[PDB]
Amino acid sequence: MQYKLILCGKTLKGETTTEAVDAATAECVFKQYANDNGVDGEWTYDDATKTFTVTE
Amino acid sequence: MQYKLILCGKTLKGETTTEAVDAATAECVFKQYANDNGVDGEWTYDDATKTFTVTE
Ligand SMILES: *SCC1=CC(C)(C)N(O)C1(C)C
Ligand SMILES: *SCC1=CC(C)(C)N(O)C1(C)C
Ligand SMILES: *SCC1=CC(C)(C)N(O)C1(C)C
Repeated sequence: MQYKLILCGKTLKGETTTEAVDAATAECVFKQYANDNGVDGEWTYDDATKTFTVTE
Repeated sequence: MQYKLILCGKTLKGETTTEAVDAATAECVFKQYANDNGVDGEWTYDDATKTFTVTE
């Protein structure tokens, strides 16, 4: 059988902040910013640093 | 409160193939190839396409 290996890396596209009353509201704002820009992706949220990442 | 959003992308750094009796052998082979090339990362496997990915 033939098997394939893809080697992949991660790259930084961008960084932004926003003011929101809570993390849930910030997530909806950021999902809009990232997804009206058409790119559904993988989300993380770290509450200690109030930071979301999206990998799209 | 201030929230941050880091936007990430994916990069294709390489691709190889190998011939093997089964997926478990292919994985060992590919891990050797990765380790020889100082590629360290997270592994996935998609049986439908017989493709491993390693993301660094
Ligand atoms: S390069 C990362 C990657 C590999 C594959 C499984 C083909 N993918 O769908 C993505 C883009 C996640
Ligand atoms: S944006 C790609 C990326 C994700 C994370 C794991 C947060 N990183 O440290 C980098 C900047 C490599
Ligand atoms: S030999 C391929 C392999 C590597 C490691 C991650 C140590 N494994 O558990 C297997 C045997 C799948």
